[PDB]
Amino acid sequence: EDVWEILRQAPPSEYERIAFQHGVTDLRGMLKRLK
Repeated sequence: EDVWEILRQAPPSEYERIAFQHGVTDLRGMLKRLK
């Protein structure tokens, strides 16, 4: 349900669409936590 959780299975093109939906602006930091 979270951005980190969704990013795992979500396409890279929708990483902004998921992040912004949850009010996450630091996608890069989220993707550092992803990998």
